[PDB]
Amino acid sequence: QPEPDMITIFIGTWNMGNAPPPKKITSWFLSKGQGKTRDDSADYIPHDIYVIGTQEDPLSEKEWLEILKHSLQEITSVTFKTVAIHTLWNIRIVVLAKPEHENRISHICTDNVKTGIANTLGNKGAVGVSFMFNGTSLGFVNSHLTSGSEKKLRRNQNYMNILRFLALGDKKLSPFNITHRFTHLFWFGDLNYRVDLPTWEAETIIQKIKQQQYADLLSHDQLLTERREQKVFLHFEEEEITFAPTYRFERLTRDKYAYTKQKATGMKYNLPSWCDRVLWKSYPLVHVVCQSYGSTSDIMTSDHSPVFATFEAGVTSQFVSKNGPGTVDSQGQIEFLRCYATLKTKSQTKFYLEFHSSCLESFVKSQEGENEEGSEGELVVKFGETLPKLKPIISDPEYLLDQHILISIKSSDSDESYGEGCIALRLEATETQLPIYTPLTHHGELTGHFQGEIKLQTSQ
Ligand SMILES: Cc1nc(CN2CCC(CN)CC2)cs1
Repeated sequence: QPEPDMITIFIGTWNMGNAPPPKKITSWFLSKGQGKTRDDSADYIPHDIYVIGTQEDPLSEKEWLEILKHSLQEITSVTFKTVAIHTLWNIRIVVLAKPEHENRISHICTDNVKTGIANTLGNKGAVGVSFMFNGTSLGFVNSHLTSGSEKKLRRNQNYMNILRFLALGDKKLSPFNITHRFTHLFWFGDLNYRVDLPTWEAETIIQKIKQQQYADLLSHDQLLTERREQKVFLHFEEEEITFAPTYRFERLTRDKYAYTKQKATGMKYNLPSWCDRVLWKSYPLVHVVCQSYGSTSDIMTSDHSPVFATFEAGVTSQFVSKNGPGTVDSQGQIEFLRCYATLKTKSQTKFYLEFHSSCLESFVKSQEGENEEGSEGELVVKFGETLPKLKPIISDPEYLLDQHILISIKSSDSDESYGEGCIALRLEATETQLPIYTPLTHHGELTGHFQGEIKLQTSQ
């Protein structure tokens, strides 16, 4: 049986509004309803991995797992295996996989982050799961961020606390947060960003939704505008939204949005909004294609509608040569030429690099770079041709061209990372000097850039 080079992944997010689900929720897993929906001809074809995020989930883990497994069994006639389940308060993530994948999946991690302090600590935060699927690392985050139209900045803060403190993936990747630890990272949930239009315009917004005219609403969606201004989710993707706002509905129908202020809402308006979202970030030049992104129309127990997204995701096999794992393949090398980092920092420490990659036996520390002043104020750290030649464990080009090098630029004084980025080895040529580039981030914010040339030697 050949190892796959592509899998499909289902992502669901549903704020259940503290209510039990209805008896049938199959439309969710079938990507049926509004938006970018899945073809009927695919209904019986199981996805490889199903990742279900709930918020305001009133069920026990056992109760929800029985519902999910029953649902998938009905659709696919396959009995899925539980990879992981993790709950923080009423925020939950379940990962299910086809049984043929059970011995492809390893290094399963779970974690949670509680957001806020005192007043604001006790119900918002995130849960996450990571694992390896053969040679590919996969990470999944379900977050329930702060509510309320006038709290976008708090949501942005919640995002940065989650990506800083969620401890998933390979702990040896110490300089890297979750936004660099995975080949594919999916981040979804009740992100709680709202359509920022005046309260007076509620009925106008409703009219627009009934006409399926979302353009003038999406131009005011706080998540799209904050992302465009680089305030949140830097270097993440989201499919175009083509489904109606998923919040706030009257329960037991989808005919009415319940937007007016009530004691139950703390006297806050809930104008129709796209609270419920799926975003992703994959390493450069890895295959990832969104094949559905929408909301169900027939699941009406909550004041939110479920959201689905599905993806094709490239995966690689667990490579064994005669040499690596457990020795180098002298036929292989990575040379970083004429490299320099441009940093936004005002500090004047010396810097060194660390190169991390599962194609290396362990991470590689460079010598300190040479600091110069950029013409527009910046720090430029030059490494010249001084950088250590990296010796991958396997030289086979079918393996090496699919790998990535994580780079951290660290202060000599403090050993703290000032910036993190990633370089693909999916080059246009081997044994050839080629330009490379990554932005550098720290705590998910832009801190600089790294650029130069690479020369990759494989066994071919
Ligand atoms: C929130 C926004 N980000 C962009 C830039 N990105 C647009 C898509 C592109 C991938 N084809 C990567 C860069 C414009 S608005």
